[PDB]
Amino acid sequence: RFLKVKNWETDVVLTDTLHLKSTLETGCTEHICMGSIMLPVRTKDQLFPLAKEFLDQYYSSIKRFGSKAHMDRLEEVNKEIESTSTYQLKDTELIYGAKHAWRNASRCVGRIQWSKLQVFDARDCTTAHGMFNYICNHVKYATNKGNLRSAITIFPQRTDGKHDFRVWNSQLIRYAGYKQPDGSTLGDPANVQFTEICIQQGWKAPRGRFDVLPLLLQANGNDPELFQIPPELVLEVPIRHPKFDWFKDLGLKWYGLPAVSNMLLEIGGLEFSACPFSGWYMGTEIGVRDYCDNSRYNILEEVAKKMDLDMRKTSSLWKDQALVEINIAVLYSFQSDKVTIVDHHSATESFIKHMENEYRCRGGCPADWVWIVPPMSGSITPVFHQEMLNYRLTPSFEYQPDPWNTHVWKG
Amino acid sequence: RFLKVKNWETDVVLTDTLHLKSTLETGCTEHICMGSIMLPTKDQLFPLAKEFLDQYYSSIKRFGSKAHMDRLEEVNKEIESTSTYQLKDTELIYGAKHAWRNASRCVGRIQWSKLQVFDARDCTTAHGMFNYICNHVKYATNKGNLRSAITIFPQRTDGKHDFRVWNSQLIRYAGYKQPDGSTLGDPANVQFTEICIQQGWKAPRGRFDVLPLLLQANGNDPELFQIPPELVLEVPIRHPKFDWFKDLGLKWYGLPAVSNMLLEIGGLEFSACPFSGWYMGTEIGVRDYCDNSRYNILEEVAKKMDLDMRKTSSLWKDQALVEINIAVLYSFQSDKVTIVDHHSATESFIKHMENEYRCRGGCPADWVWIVPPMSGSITPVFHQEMLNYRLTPSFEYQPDPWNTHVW
Ligand code: HEM
Ligand code: HEM
Ligand SMILES: Cc1cc(N)nc(C[C@@H]2CNC[C@@H]2OCCCCCc2cc(F)cc(Cl)c2)c1
Ligand SMILES: Cc1cc(N)nc(C[C@@H]2CNC[C@@H]2OCCCCCc2cc(F)cc(Cl)c2)c1
Ligand SMILES: C[C@H](O)[C@H](O)[C@H]1CNc2nc(N)[nH]c(=O)c2N1
Ligand SMILES: C[C@H](O)[C@H](O)[C@H]1CNc2nc(N)[nH]c(=O)c2N1
Ligand SMILES: [Zn+2]
Repeated sequence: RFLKVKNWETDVVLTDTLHLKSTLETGCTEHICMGSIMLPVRTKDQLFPLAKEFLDQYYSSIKRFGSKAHMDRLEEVNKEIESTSTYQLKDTELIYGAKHAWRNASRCVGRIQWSKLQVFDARDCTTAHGMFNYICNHVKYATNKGNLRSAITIFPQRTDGKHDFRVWNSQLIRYAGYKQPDGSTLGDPANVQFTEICIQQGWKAPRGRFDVLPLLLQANGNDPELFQIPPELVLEVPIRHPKFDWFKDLGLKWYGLPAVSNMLLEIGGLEFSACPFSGWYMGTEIGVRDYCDNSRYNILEEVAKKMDLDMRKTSSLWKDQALVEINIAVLYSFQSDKVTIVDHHSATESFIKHMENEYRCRGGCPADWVWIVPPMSGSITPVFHQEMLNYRLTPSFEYQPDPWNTHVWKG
Repeated sequence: RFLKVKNWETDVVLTDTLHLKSTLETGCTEHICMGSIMLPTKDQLFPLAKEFLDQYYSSIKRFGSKAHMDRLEEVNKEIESTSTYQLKDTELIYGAKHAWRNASRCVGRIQWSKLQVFDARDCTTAHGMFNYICNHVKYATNKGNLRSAITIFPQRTDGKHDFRVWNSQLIRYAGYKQPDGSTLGDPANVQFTEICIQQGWKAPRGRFDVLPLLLQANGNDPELFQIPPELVLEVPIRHPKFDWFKDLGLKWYGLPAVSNMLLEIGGLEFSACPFSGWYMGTEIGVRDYCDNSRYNILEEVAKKMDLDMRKTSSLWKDQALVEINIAVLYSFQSDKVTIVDHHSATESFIKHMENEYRCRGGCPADWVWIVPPMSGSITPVFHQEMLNYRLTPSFEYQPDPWNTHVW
């Protein structure tokens, strides 16, 4: 079958055949679309088909499909599964796997970069201290003094789901949030519950507005342990504005390195429950979401006061006006300090070129429009006008529940 | 089978059951989501009729009554004999209001129950259509204090006697291709403007030429009519701070009036049913003014603002976009033409979703269309999960008439 997508701005029509390789379910049916719902221990039986499917893909990609080396590797994996109940990826398969989970991430606007991903194999890791060390190295390598490089660190796969490696942090670097007795929040409201957990585990919290949280690390199904990332490893940018001299005195800063650590990487049926990855920021993620969401730092009012905008009616568009200035400030600040960042115009434009190339060379590019379109100035970015097909390819990154809800405590 | 939607800014969880009454197909499957695709007999008619009448009699608290059963029989009789049926006025009013209520792409639905319905089922000619449409325009405009209205022309019969308004909106600006290579006026309307010219319209060939109405009755060839200029309320666009803004020569019309959709009530098809409300500001300022395919004026404004257009990262587009939208809102308000901003509309839509979940068990919503084309995440709809599904009565897109019409 063939599915067409149209760009309403350019009239360019594309043809998807890749959706025919999709197997995982979307959440949608013929009667309901769940496109804006945020969220719409294996047995030997199902595993070899997942392995076979993955290895067939890997071997096609290297132009060795049906080779003796392909057949022997199939055979070798087959045996390993019935004997040990699982199997181990070769380094080459792992690298290919992690690259393709990124390539296949339909919510990711930055995928033009997918082939340039530094893979750190951490499958020999055994303890939380071991994990701490791997993560420091990842952070120093990725940061590269502001010339950010994409990377992923891959800890041992799930075995019986009783011995999982997990990073409890949602990102490697994030600020504490503290709910005050008067119901206000100090620091980042998104991180209050995680902060409380750190505190309970024995973290001594400075109680400021931009305290970098400690890593809470679980190895081998064991209870998690606290570690402080060396501060010299955490690159931060103070936020100022090119024209507005009072902007600096808001006291804002942000970290350079966005590093998602709470997702699950699936490759050939195997589950890597600790696979922290990192790239670099698109400015709106900080300027729109982190600073301007009502549930986050919520700084719109203060910025608009200082600009002396007419705040008496929403129709002055004071919020819109302030939002732009904050985002200019974030891009200005990062660029002045030589920390990699991309603006939402440049990123969406690169994404459309990537998407077109993927259609031509791959036969499709699953994309989730709800996530791809930036959270400001949507329709003046070319993605807004681009029709997209969303489907699930493996290898893949998947959401997993927070570990403090599932973890069996040992003490 | 019972489904929850969460608002991630407020943690409010709502439970949707209304979806089980969904009937038509979304485009999506378990394997593929088509959320962002713009367009994804006697036997057939009786179930559709019955489904509607049952919902109508339920709403008036008379389900399974003498009057309910009597009507089901009456309509059944009429279909068996004539192969169609006629709606009572009351049914027609309720049906139209519900087509609006069910419109999953419409942010303005808190208003759904205040809709003036103009029954034009007695209309027979294009001149009559013109009369009805002028009356709708004048009523709806109300000298700038806009009132929602729909005018409903006769229903489809055998399908070769369709009433159609060929225009996409009742009021829209012409678009002309120039020897220059560029486009003068609204590039969205080039094709339609050609059909008007090639039907005989004397085009002023200006930047803001109000198009003639092109009206089709009883499946006949369509005819041209100029809407009395004094009925077309327009707004000159100026900025509260920028003196120079007005010298761009920008204007827009006050009345948004969709005229190319099909109203389906109880299986019956109303192929000519223009309806109108009032604007949310972004529709003019973001889409009409700044779309690359539309009037595309960001470059011009940014220049007058003397912004740094060297690099995308100065956010000069975003700066200019905000000011264009400030100018749109200020102008409409200064000339007292009803308009709503995206903050106020989306805030009203969330209160309306809540009412609909409480009072009806759901509200079908298409997040891709509901979230405004600027400043998405600082409006509350951005953080609101929505379930999209198709309920009847409904408004549906229909092919452009020129492609279909037997000429
Ligand atoms: C190199 C620069 C990158 C940029 C600019 C970028 C951009 C983004 C943005 C803006 C989002 C949505 C975030 C949000 O608004 O909440 C996102 C999502 C995502 N990206 Fe990227 N990305 C980059 C690199 C990567 C890398 C290296 C990976 C993994 C190898 C990755 C995988 C993902 C995944 C799995 C999501 C969905 C996250 C979720 O569901 O929470 N991206 N990307
Ligand atoms: C009262 C003020 C109203 C407001 C502020 C409003 C707002 C909007 C907006 C912003 C859109 C998307 C427009 C676009 O981006 O193209 C829309 C779509 C729509 N609205 Fe409304 N609306 C109003 C009244 C009405 C009325 C009176 C009806 C019908 C009786 C209606 C039915 C529809 C339909 C069917 C769509 C989808 C049109 C399509 O699919 O192209 N609306 N609404
Ligand atoms: C409930 C839920 C499901 C899901 N799949 N993801 C989430 C994550 C939520 C979605 N927005 C805020 C939070 O995202 C933070 C992690 C995603 C950051 C991805 C990202 C990576 C990168 F390298 C650069 C940039 Cl600009 C962004 C939540
Ligand atoms: C191919 C296609 C399908 C479809 N369903 N709608 C369309 C209409 C195109 C899509 N974007 C702009 C254009 O819509 C304009 C007409 C709808 C305006 C609805 C509207 C009514 C109103 F009363 C107030 C406001 Cl702010 C907006 C095209
Ligand atoms: C309910 C809705 O799906 C949700 O708020 C989404 C919308 N789009 C998004 N897009 C991105 N990139 N990140 C997000 O967190 C969200 N949130
Ligand atoms: C490709 C995508 O479906 C298309 O551009 C949509 C996106 N959202 C929209 N939203 C509204 N309100 N109006 C539109 O015309 C569109 N266009
Ligand atoms: Zn869907």
